[PDB]
Amino acid sequence: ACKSTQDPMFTPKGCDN
Repeated sequence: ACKSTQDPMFTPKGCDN
């Protein structure tokens, strides 16, 4: 259960893609 916040410093693959 990861937080959905897709930004340039965040990594989507492994958290929320």
